[PDB]
Amino acid sequence: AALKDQLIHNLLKEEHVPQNKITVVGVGAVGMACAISILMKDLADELALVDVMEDKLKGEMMDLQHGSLFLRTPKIVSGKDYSVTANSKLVIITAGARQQEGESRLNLVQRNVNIFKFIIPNVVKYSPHCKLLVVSNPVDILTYVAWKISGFPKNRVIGSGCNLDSARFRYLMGERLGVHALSCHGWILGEHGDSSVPVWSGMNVAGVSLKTLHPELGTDADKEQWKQVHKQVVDSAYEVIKLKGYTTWAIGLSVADLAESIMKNLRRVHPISTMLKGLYGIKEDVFLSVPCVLGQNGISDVVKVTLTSEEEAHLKKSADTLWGIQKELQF
Amino acid sequence: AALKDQLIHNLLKEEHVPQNKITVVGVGAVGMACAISILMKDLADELALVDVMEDKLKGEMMDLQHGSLFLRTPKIVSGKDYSVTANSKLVIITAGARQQEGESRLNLVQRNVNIFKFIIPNVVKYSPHCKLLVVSNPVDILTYVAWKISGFPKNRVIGSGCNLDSARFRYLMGERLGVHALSCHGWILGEHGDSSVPVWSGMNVAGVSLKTLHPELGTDADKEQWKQVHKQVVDSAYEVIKLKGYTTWAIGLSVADLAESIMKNLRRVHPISTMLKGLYGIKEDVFLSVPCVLGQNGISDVVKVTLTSEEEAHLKKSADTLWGIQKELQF
Amino acid sequence: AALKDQLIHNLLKEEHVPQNKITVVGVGAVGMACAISILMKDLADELALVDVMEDKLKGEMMDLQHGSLFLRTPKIVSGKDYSVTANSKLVIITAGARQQEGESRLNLVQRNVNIFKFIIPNVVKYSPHCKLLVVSNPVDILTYVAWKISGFPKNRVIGSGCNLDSARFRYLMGERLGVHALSCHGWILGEHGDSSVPVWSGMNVAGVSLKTLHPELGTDADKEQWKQVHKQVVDSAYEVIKLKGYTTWAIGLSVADLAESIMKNLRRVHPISTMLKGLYGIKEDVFLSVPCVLGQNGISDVVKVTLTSEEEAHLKKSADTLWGIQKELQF
Amino acid sequence: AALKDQLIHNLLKEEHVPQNKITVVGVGAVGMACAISILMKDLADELALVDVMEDKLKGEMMDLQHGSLFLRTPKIVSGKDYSVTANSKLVIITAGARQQEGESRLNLVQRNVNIFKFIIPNVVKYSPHCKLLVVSNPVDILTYVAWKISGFPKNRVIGSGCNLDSARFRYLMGERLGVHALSCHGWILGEHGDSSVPVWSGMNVAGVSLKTLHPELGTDADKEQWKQVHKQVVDSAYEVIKLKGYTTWAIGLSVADLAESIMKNLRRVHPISTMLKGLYGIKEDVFLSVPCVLGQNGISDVVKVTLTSEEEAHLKKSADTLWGIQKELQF
Ligand SMILES: NC(=O)C1=CN([C@@H]2O[C@H](COP(=O)(O)OP(=O)(O)OC[C@H]3O[C@@H](n4cnc5c(N)ncnc54)[C@H](O)[C@@H]3O)[C@@H](O)[C@H]2O)C=CC1
Ligand SMILES: NC(=O)C1=CN([C@@H]2O[C@H](COP(=O)(O)OP(=O)(O)OC[C@H]3O[C@@H](n4cnc5c(N)ncnc54)[C@H](O)[C@@H]3O)[C@@H](O)[C@H]2O)C=CC1
Ligand SMILES: NC(=O)C1=CN([C@@H]2O[C@H](COP(=O)(O)OP(=O)(O)OC[C@H]3O[C@@H](n4cnc5c(N)ncnc54)[C@H](O)[C@@H]3O)[C@@H](O)[C@H]2O)C=CC1
Ligand SMILES: NC(=O)C1=CN([C@@H]2O[C@H](COP(=O)(O)OP(=O)(O)OC[C@H]3O[C@@H](n4cnc5c(N)ncnc54)[C@H](O)[C@@H]3O)[C@@H](O)[C@H]2O)C=CC1
Repeated sequence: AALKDQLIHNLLKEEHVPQNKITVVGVGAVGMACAISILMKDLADELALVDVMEDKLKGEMMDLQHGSLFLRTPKIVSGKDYSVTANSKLVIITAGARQQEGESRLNLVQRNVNIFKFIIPNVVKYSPHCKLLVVSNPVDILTYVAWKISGFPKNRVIGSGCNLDSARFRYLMGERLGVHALSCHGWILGEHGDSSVPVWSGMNVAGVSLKTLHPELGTDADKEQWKQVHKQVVDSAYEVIKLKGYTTWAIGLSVADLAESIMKNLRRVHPISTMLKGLYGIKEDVFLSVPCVLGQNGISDVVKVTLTSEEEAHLKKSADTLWGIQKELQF
Repeated sequence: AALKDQLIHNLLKEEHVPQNKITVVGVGAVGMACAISILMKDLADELALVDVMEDKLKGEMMDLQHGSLFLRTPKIVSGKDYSVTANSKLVIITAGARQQEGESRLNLVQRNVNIFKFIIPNVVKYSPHCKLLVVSNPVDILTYVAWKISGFPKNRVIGSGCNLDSARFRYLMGERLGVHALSCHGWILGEHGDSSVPVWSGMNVAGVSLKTLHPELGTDADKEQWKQVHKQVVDSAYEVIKLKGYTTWAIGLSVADLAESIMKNLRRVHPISTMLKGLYGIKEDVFLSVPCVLGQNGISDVVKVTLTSEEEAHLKKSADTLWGIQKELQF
Repeated sequence: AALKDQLIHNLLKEEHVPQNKITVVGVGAVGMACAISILMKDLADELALVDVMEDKLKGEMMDLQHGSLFLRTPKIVSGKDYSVTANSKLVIITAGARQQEGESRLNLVQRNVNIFKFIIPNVVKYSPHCKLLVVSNPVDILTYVAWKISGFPKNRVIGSGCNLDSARFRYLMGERLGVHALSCHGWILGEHGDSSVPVWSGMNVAGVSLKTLHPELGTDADKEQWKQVHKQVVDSAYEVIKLKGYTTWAIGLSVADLAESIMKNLRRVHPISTMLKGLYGIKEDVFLSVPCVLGQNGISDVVKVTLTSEEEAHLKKSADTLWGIQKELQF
Repeated sequence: AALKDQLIHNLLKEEHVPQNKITVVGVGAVGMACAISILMKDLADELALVDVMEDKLKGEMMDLQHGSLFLRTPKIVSGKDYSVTANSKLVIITAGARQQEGESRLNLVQRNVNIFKFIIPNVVKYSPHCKLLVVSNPVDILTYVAWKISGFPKNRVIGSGCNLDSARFRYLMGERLGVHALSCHGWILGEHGDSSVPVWSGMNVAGVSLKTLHPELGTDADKEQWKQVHKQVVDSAYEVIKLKGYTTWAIGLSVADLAESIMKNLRRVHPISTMLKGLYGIKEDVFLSVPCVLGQNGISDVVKVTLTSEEEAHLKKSADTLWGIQKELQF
């Protein structure tokens, strides 16, 4: 007898199961950039959002909601309570402290391990079967922390790790060479940030090995100084942060990418972080970035890059370093 | 080892159960345009094809698989045997006889009624929970035939109905008004074909009603002959068939559109073909195009349109053509 | 024998003129949301950003470039100098004066006037053939200021206007109705903000007027009370500002939809802000929101809606006050 | 009194020269597949079709137009007369003689030479400033012919080449490895068809060279017989034509991708067919596939792959044949 009723004759009794649901935890700069790129790539049929800052949270949800006319994600929901979160296929954690200008990512660790103690039990409790994508820094360490607190088998705990570093290196390499990044190939592995490993042997355009063409590639004999390029990758979070206070867009895009392979079962290979005890020389429970095949069940295989001898020693030190820190943590 | 086994180290016992599968039954002109459109709107993580022509079936599948670098649908499969169809969310039927130049859609009924006797029982054996979308002609009778045989509740059996009629209309309108079809509104309802009803009362640009502006919209004594725009719509199939032999591009797009609403659960309203017994002054169980809310459980609500005496008149006549041709059926 | 030349043989000397370039002026939350939305829709082959805050603007530029791999817009540039802006088809202004509390809303305007008296001449100098889209508030006055300063003909100076109020209206409408905003229609015309006009007669789903079904619509004694909806719509950004301190996402999505019409030449109707002396019984040089055909040459036609005469008055009385302000400005 | 003028107030008139136009010459299976793929990737604001069969042509145009509601290319036109082609940025040539009953090769080549002596002058006469993409077979010779009849600079005359060959190879590479083709790289170079060169040295996943991991790769004595894979790629059309009667989909998807790099100015590397006298030791006016930087001005740069003595041998040889057939053509 309502207006609505004179107009829509109903015929089917309404229950709901979201069929392709993503959750972003943390709606700060990174969480919101991840949100917008997911919405614009149509990866979900439900997006849920949680954060402890209630007003910001509800303010961001409405901003996004008022743009539904222009999206094809028919449902956007939010809450402090994880129930809004239930049955997500994918949950992205972007919650936590971030670097002040000058600050290392490692100084972040104690603050964000506490945050994780609280979040991860609540996520795995409403979405027992999700894939977890970890973005908060220091990301390898925090990926491990998510792994341990949750109980999940390890194909299902994923860290973004060097996906960003690698995307920045390919951006700088095309810019040097004058070719789109889509066409410059090249892998940054190991730890996100200070001590990632640039794998010079597999850099190429059109299958054309750059280091075979130019044997000094990335040493100190290099007159054309391709170390400065990795160095520029290393130093970019600091340079962006110093300029605009934080980084948001590049990681949002890079995270939407990772979700795409998850939601569409693509099986593309990404430099992401995973639990690699048993491989690359490593015996501790550490997360580092290595090329991983990513699809609807998380990481199911790992490509076995052929590393030089120092390159495997770079990796082993990071494994040593990460574990010394982890030894000390408490769950 | 194998090359593969030296390159990729496996971590996760593969075990594939499909998440967003679409199946297309009939790989003729319409089936294949649906396939390329669905593939290009990224709506499936898996596409299955069936047909009775083995060679044809497998050359179409191979041809699709080869453009696969430029797609984001990781698995394309086909088979004469319907087990390649198992667990599809949406099965689309585009199998059977089409019109020769000059020929009525309803003249194809008998040949295709028989084809559906073979086809439908096989679909619902492999995909018992699926939504069926019928494209084959006469699409309204065949929708009813798919529903009786299959035994599915009515929400789950959808005729592409007047979705294409409405979209030709909007196109011819915008052409006359100088404005994109996206911005010209107006509905064709009833039978997909000779007895579709133009709802002149609801045509508009921007909320401004066209028959109010110009009262002889839709009668024969109108100086600028707007009635030949619905003349043009019904004659559409017969003109294009006469020129290129069949129609393909427009149905595929139209079909991928409805496919989009279903897989993403948009809940848009389309003029599609549903069992409207009990609604719209109609007491027999026939299918015909009416505005329908379309989501992941199929059709859930119908919009009640205010039709005149005449508009309301044609429908039950549209509705009885199809009637008289229906309970007279051996299946 | 540097490395770029060892690998790549150059066959052509590159006098790059960009073909579908877009500029965004101001890189605050709003402008950086038009930017990422434009970038995600593959509308431009080059994106220029300008702003007087140098570091912020450089940091936002690199944050975007860093995500190049994931975008299809090969060149992003930035500077204080509008020469980076050269050759744009479309220029989007989101810049304006920090807000001056307890101060007349005519010092305020006249201050923006002062920003525009620098901005507008520079944009038009480097992009003579471009199209300006004004978003900065107060949008109708400032659109007027840009028309004045630039000297452009009126079809090429567009205010974002009620574009977003109406997306908001259709969101809240669908929500009350249980249907995608894509399928609800409804127009909010006039002055962006407190003084806008919900056109009740044009509100429909599937061509069925809601005013006619339930003819008390939008009334005070409309027990079923849809002025709520319109009030929500005007209260809309105070509430969001109150919660997150600004609004961005929905304006960026909204502006990116206008950009798409203009860039692809669609000729869809949007409720935007155009100079409409001569129409709607407005005799002053005033920008009001009306339904406009928008395409590659700006706004080329206007849809003449039939207003109730109280609707008319709101509009006339709007122009009266806008003009009372514009007339006191020094230019 | 006209309905159009009671509704729309016109604000400006008819300086209409399209900005991002594309023409497809030839509306057989391939022509139409390039057309649908271009339409669904939104790369043009106008699409024109040409062909000598007038009915088919008209009829395909119309089929497409009825699809407008679901597309965003507001304008589709067609005719036997090349004036509909005026102002194209890209012209795509898919027309040619139907092959015959094993007549000579001169004899196949020259009969398209004769079709091209009509088609090319007409295209350039109306779009003097365009890029030409030739897709017709034999493609490397018919690209030369097109370059020759047209007088264009060689950056602006491009052949399809081994683009689809490489695509098919990566697909098959991917099927063996369990990874999406997007993540498998390898390059088929030289002359299209059986004389093509699979460049074994640069095949890889995540930068790890298959060659170094697997020594006997692309050798006959190869236990795994990866060589049989380049065999499949070169046999692929014979086998697809043998099954379904012709090939369409994969080729049109692959041409739409070249189109995008051209229209969006991406400067990605594709293996396409180019005039390379002066590179790879080539001697005569001849077209061979080579990795090529593709943008808004055609091919501007070329990648120098390090080929084996034997591999240069295959390329230099093709160059000799190409030239032997060419030096006798009649123009
Ligand atoms: N892995 C990578 O490549 C990158 C990582 N990051 C990291 O992302 C993390 C977040 O960064 P931003 O968004 O820039 O900072 P931000 O400060 O804007 O947002 C942090 C958000 O998380 C929220 N939060 C804090 N405790 C919470 C809890 N218990 N539950 C829910 N929400 C909580 C805060 O309320 C705030 O809204 C930082 O750790 C930053 O280091 C940033 C960029 C790149
Ligand atoms: N609803 C609509 O608005 C439209 C409907 N159509 C209809 O679509 C139908 C298909 O037409 P086209 O695609 O042009 O025909 P087509 O003849 O090119 O292809 C039809 C395919 O049906 C297959 N087929 C026949 N029996 C089969 C079975 N038991 N299982 C699997 N496949 C079987 C054939 O082998 C053939 O490949 C026709 O009835 C035509 O009228 C066409 C355009 C629009
Ligand atoms: N009409 C609409 O729907 C809406 C309009 N807006 C308008 O958009 C504008 C942007 O809002 P926010 O981005 O939230 O503000 P914001 O203050 O964070 O940044 C505005 C940007 O303009 C820059 N700017 C100031 N003067 C400039 C100059 N002379 N040249 C170049 N850049 C200059 C500032 O430095 C600042 O980065 C506001 O004026 C607001 O009124 C905002 C929301 C909605
Ligand atoms: N090399 C490559 O990478 C590939 C090339 N191709 C080529 O593309 C075409 C594929 O064949 P189909 O799609 O079956 O097309 P088709 O050759 O069967 O039809 C194209 C149209 O050209 C028309 N035509 C003939 N002369 C004309 C003229 N003077 N002006 C305008 N139109 C004219 C014909 O009437 C015909 O419909 C073939 O010629 C083939 O060589 C096809 C696949 C791959």
